[PDB]
Amino acid sequence: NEVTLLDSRSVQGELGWIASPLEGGWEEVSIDEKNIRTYQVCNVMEPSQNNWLRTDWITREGAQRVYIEIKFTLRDCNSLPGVMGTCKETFNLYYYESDNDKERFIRENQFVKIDTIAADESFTQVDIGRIMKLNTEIRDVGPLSKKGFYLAFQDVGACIALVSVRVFYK
Repeated sequence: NEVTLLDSRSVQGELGWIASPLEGGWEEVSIDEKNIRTYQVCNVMEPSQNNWLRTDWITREGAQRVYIEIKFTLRDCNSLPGVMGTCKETFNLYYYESDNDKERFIRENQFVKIDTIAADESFTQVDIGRIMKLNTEIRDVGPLSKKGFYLAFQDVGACIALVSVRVFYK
């Protein structure tokens, strides 16, 4: 059934993921023995956030339709002390087709939006851990035509940890 083109969890060395801004936005965060890589961002105080993070080049292997499965956790705005009218609880998924497996720089506006993505469950001040709150959202993208493509995630003001990104086709 499912042929995996990408699996963030199982990546050996560096992910090679680009982050715009390079600092202060999407940061790689590790947390190991009996208790792991994650990308996070939590500028729920700051106004007009626009933090992107994009994968490296993903071949599509001649598949007309590929799926994107993301697992992530996210902190209930109600539970972040100090938060104003700025804090969000969703984040955006984008994609960009291309044949250039070695693209130099992809402006934000070159990407197509796939969906806004929301948490079925969120963290609070009560939680101590809680894989029970590990969200898993799956999206797919329509008639593909180039050799491969770049996924992208756009935080607009939430407190989020991406836990796993996996791209496959059926």
